Amino acid sequence: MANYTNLTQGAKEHEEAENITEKKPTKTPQMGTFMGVYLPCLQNIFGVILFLRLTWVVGTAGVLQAFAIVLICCCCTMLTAISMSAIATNGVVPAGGSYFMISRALGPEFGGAVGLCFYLGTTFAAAMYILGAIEIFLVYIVPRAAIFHSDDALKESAAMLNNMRVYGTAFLVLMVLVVFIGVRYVNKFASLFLACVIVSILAIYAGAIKSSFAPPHFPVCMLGNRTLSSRHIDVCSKTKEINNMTVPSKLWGFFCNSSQFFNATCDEYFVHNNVTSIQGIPGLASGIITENLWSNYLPKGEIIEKPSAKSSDVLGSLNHEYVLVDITTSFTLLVGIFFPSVTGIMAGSNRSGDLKDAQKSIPIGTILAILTTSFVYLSNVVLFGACIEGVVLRDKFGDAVKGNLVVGTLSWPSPWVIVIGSFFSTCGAGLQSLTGAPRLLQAIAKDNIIPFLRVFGHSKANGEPTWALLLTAAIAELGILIASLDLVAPILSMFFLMCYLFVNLACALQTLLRTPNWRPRFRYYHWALSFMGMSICLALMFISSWYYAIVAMVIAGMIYKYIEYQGAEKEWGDGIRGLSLSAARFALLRLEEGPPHTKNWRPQLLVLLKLDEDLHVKHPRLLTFASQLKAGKGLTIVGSVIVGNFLENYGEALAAEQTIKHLMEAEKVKGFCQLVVAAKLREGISHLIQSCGLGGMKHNTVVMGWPNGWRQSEDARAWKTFIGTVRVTTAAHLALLVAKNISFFPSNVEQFSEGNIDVWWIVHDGGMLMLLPFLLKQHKVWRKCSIRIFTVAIQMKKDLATFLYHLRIEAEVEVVEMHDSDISAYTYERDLMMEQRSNVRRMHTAVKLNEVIVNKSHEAKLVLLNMPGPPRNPEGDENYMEFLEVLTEGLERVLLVRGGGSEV
Amino acid sequence: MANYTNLTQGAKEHEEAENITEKKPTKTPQMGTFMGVYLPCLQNIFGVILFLRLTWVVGTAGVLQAFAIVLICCCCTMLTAISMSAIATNGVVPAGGSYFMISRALGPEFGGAVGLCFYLGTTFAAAMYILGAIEIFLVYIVPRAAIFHSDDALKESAAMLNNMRVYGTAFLVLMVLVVFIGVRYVNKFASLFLACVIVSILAIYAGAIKSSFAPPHFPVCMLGNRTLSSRHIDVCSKTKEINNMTVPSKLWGFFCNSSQFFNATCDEYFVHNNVTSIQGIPGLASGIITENLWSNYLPKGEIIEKPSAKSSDVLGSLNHEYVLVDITTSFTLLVGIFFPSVTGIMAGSNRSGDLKDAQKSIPIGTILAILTTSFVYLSNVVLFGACIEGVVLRDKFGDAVKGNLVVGTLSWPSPWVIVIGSFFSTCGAGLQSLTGAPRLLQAIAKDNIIPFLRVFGHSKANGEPTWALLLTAAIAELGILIASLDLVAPILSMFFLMCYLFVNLACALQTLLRTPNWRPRFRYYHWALSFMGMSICLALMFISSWYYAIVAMVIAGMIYKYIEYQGAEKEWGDGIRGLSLSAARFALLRLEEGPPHTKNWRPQLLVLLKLDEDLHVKHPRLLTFASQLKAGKGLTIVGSVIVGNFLENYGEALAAEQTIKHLMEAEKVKGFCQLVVAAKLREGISHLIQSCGLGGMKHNTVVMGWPNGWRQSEDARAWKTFIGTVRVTTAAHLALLVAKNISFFPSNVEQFSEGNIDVWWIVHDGGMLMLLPFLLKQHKVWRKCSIRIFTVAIQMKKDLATFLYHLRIEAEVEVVEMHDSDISAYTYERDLMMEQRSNVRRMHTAVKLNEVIVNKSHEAKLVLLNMPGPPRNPEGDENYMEFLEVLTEGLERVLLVRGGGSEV
Ligand SMILES: *[C@@H]1O[C@H](CO)[C@@H](O[C@@H]2O[C@H](CO)[C@@H](O[C@@H]3O[C@H](CO)[C@@H](O)[C@H](O)[C@@H]3O)[C@H](O)[C@H]2NC(C)=O)[C@H](O)[C@H]1NC(C)=O
Ligand SMILES: *[C@@H]1O[C@H](CO)[C@@H](O[C@@H]2O[C@H](CO)[C@@H](O[C@@H]3O[C@H](CO)[C@@H](O)[C@H](O)[C@@H]3O)[C@H](O)[C@H]2NC(C)=O)[C@H](O)[C@H]1NC(C)=O
Ligand SMILES: *[C@@H]1O[C@H](CO)[C@@H](O)[C@H](O)[C@H]1NC(C)=O
Ligand SMILES: *[C@@H]1O[C@H](CO)[C@@H](O)[C@H](O)[C@H]1NC(C)=O
Repeated sequence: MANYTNLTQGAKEHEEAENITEKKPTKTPQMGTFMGVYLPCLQNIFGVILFLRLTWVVGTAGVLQAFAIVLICCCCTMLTAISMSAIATNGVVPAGGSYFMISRALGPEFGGAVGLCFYLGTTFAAAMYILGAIEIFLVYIVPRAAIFHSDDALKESAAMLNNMRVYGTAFLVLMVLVVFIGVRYVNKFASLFLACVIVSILAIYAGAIKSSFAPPHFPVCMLGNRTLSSRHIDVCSKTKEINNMTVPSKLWGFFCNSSQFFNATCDEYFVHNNVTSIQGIPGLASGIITENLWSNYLPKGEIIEKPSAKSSDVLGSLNHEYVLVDITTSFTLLVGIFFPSVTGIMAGSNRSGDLKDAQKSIPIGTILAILTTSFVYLSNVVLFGACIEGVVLRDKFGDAVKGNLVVGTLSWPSPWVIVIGSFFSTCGAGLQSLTGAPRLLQAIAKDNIIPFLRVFGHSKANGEPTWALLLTAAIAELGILIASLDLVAPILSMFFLMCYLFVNLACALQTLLRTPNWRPRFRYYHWALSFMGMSICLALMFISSWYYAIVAMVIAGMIYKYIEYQGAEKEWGDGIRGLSLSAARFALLRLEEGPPHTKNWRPQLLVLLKLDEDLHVKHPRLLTFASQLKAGKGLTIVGSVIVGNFLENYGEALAAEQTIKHLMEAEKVKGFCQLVVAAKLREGISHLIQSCGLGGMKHNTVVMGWPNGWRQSEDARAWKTFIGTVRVTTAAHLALLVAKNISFFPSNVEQFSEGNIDVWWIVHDGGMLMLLPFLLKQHKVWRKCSIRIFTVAIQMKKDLATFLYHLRIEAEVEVVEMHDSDISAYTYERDLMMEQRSNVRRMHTAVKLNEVIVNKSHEAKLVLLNMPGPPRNPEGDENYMEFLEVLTEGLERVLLVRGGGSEV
Repeated sequence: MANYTNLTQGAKEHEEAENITEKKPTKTPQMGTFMGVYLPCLQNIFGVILFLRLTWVVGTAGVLQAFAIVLICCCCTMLTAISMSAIATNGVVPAGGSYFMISRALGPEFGGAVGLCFYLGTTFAAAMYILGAIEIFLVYIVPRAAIFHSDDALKESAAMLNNMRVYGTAFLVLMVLVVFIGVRYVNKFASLFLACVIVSILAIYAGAIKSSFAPPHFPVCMLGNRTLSSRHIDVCSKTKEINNMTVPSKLWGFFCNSSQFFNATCDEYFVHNNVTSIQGIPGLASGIITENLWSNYLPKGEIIEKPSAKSSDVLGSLNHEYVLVDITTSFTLLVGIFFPSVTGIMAGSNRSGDLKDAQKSIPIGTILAILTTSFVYLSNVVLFGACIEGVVLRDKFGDAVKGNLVVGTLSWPSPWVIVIGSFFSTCGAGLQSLTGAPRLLQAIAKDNIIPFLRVFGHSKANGEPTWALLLTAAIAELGILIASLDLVAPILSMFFLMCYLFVNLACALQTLLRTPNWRPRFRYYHWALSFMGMSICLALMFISSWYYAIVAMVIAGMIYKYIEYQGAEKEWGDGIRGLSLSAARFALLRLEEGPPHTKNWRPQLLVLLKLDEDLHVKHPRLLTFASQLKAGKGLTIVGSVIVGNFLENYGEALAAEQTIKHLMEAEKVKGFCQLVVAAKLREGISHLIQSCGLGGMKHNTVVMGWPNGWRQSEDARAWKTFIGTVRVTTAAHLALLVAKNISFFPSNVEQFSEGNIDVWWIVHDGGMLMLLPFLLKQHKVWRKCSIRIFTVAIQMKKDLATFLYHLRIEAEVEVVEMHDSDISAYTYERDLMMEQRSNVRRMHTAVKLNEVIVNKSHEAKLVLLNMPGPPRNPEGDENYMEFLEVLTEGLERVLLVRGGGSEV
């Protein structure tokens, strides 16, 4: 015993859940995977197409191409089920419908785009289902009752369209009144609607099976190879004997105007050929499948011809009774006419609030429902191919079979069971889609995702959409005005296809780009599956209509970008400013949840500009050289400290910030400026070195200016601060670039005709040292210079040579033998590193280093040079600075470099 | 006297310019707008289509639809000229070709996408132009010389294709050898090629004019309304009298097999109708334009019928001599066949290195060239409509006119002038495109934008592309294998259309999004123009072929995203990490060049977390409340200071940073963490408050915890620091949120059943105070509470009421009259503000504020409360803290708020 429903859950349920945040009522509706996602998805996938148009599709396509159609459609919907299940497992499943899951998983932008595309899909589905109920009622149930009587022969077809427009509008107003007053009854009878569907399908299968031994007696009159309609004919014989008199039969009256055979003038085809009774449903074992295994695709108005029976060759006798192809078919038309029979998988998660284990019921339930419906469709394709005549199939309005539903002829009890089950099922699906479209519309309105839809957020006392439903009815009316399933189906399919394409693309993107909170806990979901689904039914969209597809893509893109703009203006306060703000924040967040290191090391600079007492940059060359080093790409944070109290220097801080920004723009530096007003310059710099940049956009190198004239100045703070900064950089594990004689560094406008960047590779930290000159040579200033590596001190050397080879930029390496004592400070530091994982000697060896370095590189344009670490005791800081100063004595332009990190 | 060229400038020139950075040789090639951009664009727009296919297009389309075609094509190319001129004016114009301008203006990603799409365009253009030269040579000049002789009747069509494949491949190998050896000769004779084009067009116009009084004698034999071919017939008469004997004419031999009229069996149409000589070129004043003003669009193999002459009605006599429609035409086919006649506008800026005033010559020159060619095409459409028979036009191979070029019949001297001018012009355009395609390819390779194309960067001694040209020849070969202009033209047009679509879309985007360095200094460029162009010829792309267009879009999208990925990996060092890094940097940069303020104010928080001596967050509730306030969206920077020396606390800093990150993730705070190891907690906080965040992603509110137990602690630093931070926030012009009793703030899991957020709006800073509660109520925790504004102190009040109404969230405002003395500290501060633009009294009035505030709001869940500024003298800091403490004495949870900024 159960009272379940297949409808959706809109804002009313999501709100109930959110309020229930802070139960016995909830526990009772809890439903297992079967009755919670299998049956809702099954009842919503089985639409009207399977009946009113599957026989026609099989016939006009040939079992092979019909199999291809059903398989392609089922493939898009299955890959979308896998992607939607990936969405279902990821994170908590909201209590609302599938829209809320998709929204909370893909962000409001995709949520709103998918919501509106799926909503237009559902409205045009209410239109197609009402058209189908009207077509079944009007063509098969009560043909006599029509608003417009059949007039002449040319207009009779138009009269049917008018009959459908008027009847469909009346029926749509009825369905809207029903959903508005008494949707509870729809919930109550969803089970009866599913019963009708399943009884109908079992009747189809029972008929197909019974058709093996005892097939039914539905014969078709056929004149030669020209199929005749049997709506008015009684006997498939030229002369109908009456009262022992061979009076001519009515068909004579329909091909000959005498009607008394008194020297009757019968047309050509009638006199030559013969009328025959062809069994319309041969046995399943009869083997007709071999006959109808091939496409027909006859254009509009062509007579339907069985290519089996005999025939004369005369032509010209065009007649009304000849059953005609009612639409110019094609493959791309058949896929569109058939696709709205696989839509409805989002209904699998339309009942997610009333579930027990959502992430477990929804994926399995949805995929099993799609497997069931795909098997039903792919099996019925073959059964129709192998049980129905290849001519009764192409009859799209049950002509030639006395006006019975084509699939109806295959049933155990009678075609009536199917002709009524399809009518009740199709009106039930119409009611379902007139409840599912406005609930989704009020959920998109209540989310305030899109502003102008705010009017439709208004709900009834019970939380029913009063003003969303009216718009849904208006759009369904616009649909019904095209009173033909064959023309509404491409539009419906295009909207649902856009919904499925976005659901597959958002998943593929969020899996590739490592979007935060994208944890698809599914045992079989791989982004290639969602991508293959997106591709399959992008192709499906375009195949069915290349102009409708572009219109849908542009509509969805505009809704998406407009939702993004409104979200920006909502959270940041401005439209485009806030849009870029959100882009930056989202990129940085995505940047956080990832491996901290990078497979390659690239210097992201923090230029430490020193501000004089006039608050002017004491070294613009720092910026010039930073621009040359980064070449306008990458991250360059220009930091500077203003000594003083912040409470009274805010104006100065703003002025100096504008100054530094103008200087950066003048030196073609693309980057950011940050000023810290600090009480102590050393502490200000120690805070800039470790705090610049938003998390994930940190620097990794600190570019400093050498403290020129340290000995001359009486104050010892200037030289002692540089060492303090060096220690801070080393402790923070950042690279260090101490530029010396920076006043002589070349400007952005001048160039070097010829020169040598003399990188000195010493025992360790070879990665940064080698990488620098090439980044410099990539700039126009240092473009025309050569590179010479004067190595002083096996496996690492070989690795370096290989890395240079990969670099592909010409560089010559020379190894100069040096006494260990001369390089003692280096070897000492290296030993300290290996174990981790004097002054007179240091100076007397630094002068040897001077001898070699000047003798080899005196005339270089830029001498890179590895650094030794600062002393452990801060007492030998003077000795350390003297060591550096002598080590660099006599060189024109030195870039002291210290790795101090895992640089690769 | 001048020796100019119309070719492009590749890497060789761009490199020369860059080297010349640091002249007499350059000055001599300087060329004015006319000979620099007008004539190159004019010589490259006038292709083969105008001749070999314009007459056919006019005929098979009708002057009206042909006018529509030419106008739509010219409209896309004109809007693209406007967008390309906007690119040309913006910034310095590089010396290379149009590729370099487009690259430096739209970034390397669009540069490479446009480069490759335009390159495939140019290669398939070399294929079409070689096919055209072969078709002209083979069909009109020397029909007798063909590799394959006519095969039967129907096959003869296939034989022509083989004749074209073999001749075209031979000609393509010739053109490749010519461009490889002696491109200088191509530069020398570009002027002769332009001469041929212009002489040909003036000959067309002179013929059209001469056709007013004296039209030429090109008659056409027509049998009834069936046009006959005249390649073999001599007299348009059934019987050709020979030697005074009325012997039957050859056409008798082509419709009757007797050939001697001895009881000849002539077919039906021949015996009934009559052969007539219809003047093929009636006068311009004859008025035939009224006849050919309508489309024909006859499908393949249909006989071309003049709907003017008399005719019998018998049918069946299918014959070889009946001129047939050679391709199943349609509008969408004609637009594709005609579009490669408007392409070539990027050649306007193919000579930008040798210009005087680039930003002035290129826009005017290009637009004038497009106006000239559009006028020539739109004028020739009408002239062909009004001068050529409506049957000679639909003849696509000069049949029925004795095998002469259709447009050739309209010329002053003879059709020979045009038939040779078109051949020389088309081989010249083939040479041009086999020099323009490989130059562009080596420029895309040398830029190292795309890695795998690196092989093609290899150049000859002079800087000619040795290995790019071979690939261009291979792709042109693949094109020639489809030996028909009518089938190569859609592919060429699709590639060039993709190039133009990207050139229009990049401009529209960079204008809307305010991309840095996008200064379009043009007097008429508006992004709506570029957008309209993008839309027009996106429609053109899809119209011509919906599957080729998707293939082109996907190819261009993949090249674009792959270039973006390679740039990320190049500059940042990682692929996806670096990709997000570049996205963030670009967003922040774009964010810098904009108005600093925002039309709306939204709190971007800096949570100041206090770290205890155990290095644990002393107040997680700060984070919880920050999460509730921002609701997971926006910017939240969690800053904290570790007291100590950074040189030895790096490990602790990393540990505490991980701790704070885990806490943030536990409290659902999405944001970033920054630790500053400082010598003094107060100075560390003063540096965090002013330095957090990358420029443009700054905070604007500082969220602090109240210094609980300030009086109990003997140390006065704890209470004095809070005031110092308040002063720093106020001076920095940031908002301030002092949370008091923060240990009692509700957690993210619990909720409030019912409660009142009692915002106290006091004299000023009403914007932040009102905005806060609504952001709080937007969270599930504070969702179920109400809001009560207890205003204490006209126009501003009305503005506040209106703002509350806009907010749309229910709130009740109560104004309580209070004595000015009680609010003295507030009124005093307000007066200080108005002028800019005791303690016993303060305490005795704070207790009155206590009386009122507790009597009204004692049981509130959260009391917001405006703050007075800190005292000017730092001596009264104890009095200020006592004032605050009493003012908040007895309230459960207080959020002291201070605006101190231009909050709106
Ligand atoms: C149903 O019967 C009609 C009556 O003959 C068929 O019409 C004619 O069918 C032939 C195929 O048998 C069509 O092609 C013809 O083929 C012969 C084979 O040699 C060829 O000699 C003819 O020139 C022609 O190509 C023919 O077009 C068609 N119509 C006429 C006016 O003859 C009809 O095809 C039959 N239906 C099916 C499905 O076969
Ligand atoms: C060139 O001459 C031929 C020879 O008659 C034309 O063929 C026939 O042209 C008529 C139009 O006059 C086509 O339509 C017919 O119209 C009459 C008008 O009453 C109608 O009674 C017929 O039933 C038919 O609809 C006809 O299809 C066409 N072919 C045959 C076999 O008759 C041809 O149209 C002429 N070309 C042009 C451009 O007019
Ligand atoms: C029509 O029927 C007669 C006798 O039943 C038969 O002889 C004739 O061949 C038939 N014609 C065709 C086209 O089958
Ligand atoms: C053919 O020509 C004869 C005499 O010139 C004329 O009488 C007849 O009407 C013509 N037939 C047609 C169809 O014009």
